[PDB]
Amino acid sequence: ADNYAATRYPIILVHGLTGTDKYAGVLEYWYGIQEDLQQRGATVYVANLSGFQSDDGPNGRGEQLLAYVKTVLAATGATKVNLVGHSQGGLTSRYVAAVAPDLVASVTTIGTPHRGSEFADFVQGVLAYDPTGLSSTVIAAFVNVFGILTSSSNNTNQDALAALKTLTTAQAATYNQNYPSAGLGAPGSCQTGAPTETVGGNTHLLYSWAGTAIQPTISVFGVTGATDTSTIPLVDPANALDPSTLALFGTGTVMVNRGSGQNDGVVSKCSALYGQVLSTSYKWNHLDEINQLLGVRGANAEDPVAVIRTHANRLKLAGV
Ligand SMILES: [Ca+2]
Repeated sequence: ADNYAATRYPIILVHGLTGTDKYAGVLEYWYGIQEDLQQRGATVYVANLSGFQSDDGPNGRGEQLLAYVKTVLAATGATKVNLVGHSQGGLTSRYVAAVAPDLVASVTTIGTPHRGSEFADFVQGVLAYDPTGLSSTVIAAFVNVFGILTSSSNNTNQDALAALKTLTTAQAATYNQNYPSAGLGAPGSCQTGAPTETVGGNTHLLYSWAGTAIQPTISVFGVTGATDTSTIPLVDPANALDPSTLALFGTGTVMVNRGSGQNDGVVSKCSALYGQVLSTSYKWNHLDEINQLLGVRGANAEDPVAVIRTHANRLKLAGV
């Protein structure tokens, strides 16, 4: 079945925060996903945008993605593209679908903070505790450099503070006011919207899924513990071979303590709902979603590469 993932329109993978197409030009963001899709017949491109920036704005990643979609179409002769974004990438995809509706056939978001992340609120609140404010300046300086350093093309358009702000729950509400979508439920409802939207007379298939590895367990003294359901308790090799495993269980404990409920360490189930929700049950943390830390995942986590491949075929069967 070499035409299994052969969609009519090219697939464009869109990375999230800190991303690029290849870290330091060496490590692929979407680990092993592009080769797999291609060996099953797909025409796939991986966008390379600013790892730190807001999505809208003249200098934003949205404008960057639009320019890339256009060069992908001109290069291939295709008329539309299928947009598949992870994390903040899903927000960038929504920008293009709203701004150039004729050029998009579908939008799929994987663990996307459509309503922002409680963890971002947390980080912003912490930064805001310095009465001198130097903390922001120094930390930002350091993150922007890390951006320029790791970007495949050493993109200098990095703004750590703009990116942090845009992932907060307050900011994400304004974004949704600004770029509505029939795929979103009412703000505050923790419900999805419709499975499709018709903008400019152009129809888009909308899809989403989220990982909910981090589940709250018990609460005492107003303190709530959480468990990482992706792994076998204490003993899982992924706790050892992939340092993001324990790190996201920790950031995930902060969120559960900020009232976010199930999450993947950085995005709650409620914030991730969009269009046709295929599943919110995956036992994945935020990086398991893109087969991350060199394809390492807990014993209970589903194979993210198989999930993405199956979706490419679902797109094909839907006619896009
Ligand atoms: Ca992992």
